[PDB]
Amino acid sequence: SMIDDDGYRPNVGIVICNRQGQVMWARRFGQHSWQFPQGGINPGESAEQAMYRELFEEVGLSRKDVRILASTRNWLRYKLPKRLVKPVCIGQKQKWFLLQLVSGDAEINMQTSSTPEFDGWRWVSYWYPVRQVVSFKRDVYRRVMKEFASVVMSLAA
Repeated sequence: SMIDDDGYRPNVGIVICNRQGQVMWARRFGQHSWQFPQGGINPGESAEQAMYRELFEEVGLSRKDVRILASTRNWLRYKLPKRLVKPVCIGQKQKWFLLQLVSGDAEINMQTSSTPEFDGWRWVSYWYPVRQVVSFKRDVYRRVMKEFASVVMSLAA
């Protein structure tokens, strides 16, 4: 995606849950760091379209495999560590989506890109991601999981 004039890339994040309130947690390609799927928003792309493209590209799923349970209202922003930093990108502004997986686990394919975002995934408990994502994303993850919590835990009831 293209860096806005403040130095932020627009971007969508995806929280995928199951019926017992677990969420899909994926290992960044060739690292030991884990996160939710996140993708860029191409010009002309709506946030929802960008989310579905990211879903296909890195999770291998269709609209048919999921249902959208919620989404965040406005941009959530994080800045990149100065070290890990054309117009210079200093961070991301993100819109987040809560999906329920309704197809079998086997529909998930994280290996279709020539450069995967992820090596693979596993199910984890709902709150686990907050303490586990890399620290500069922790503020954002905490707000995302809190906004999505009332929806997911009602599913796990």
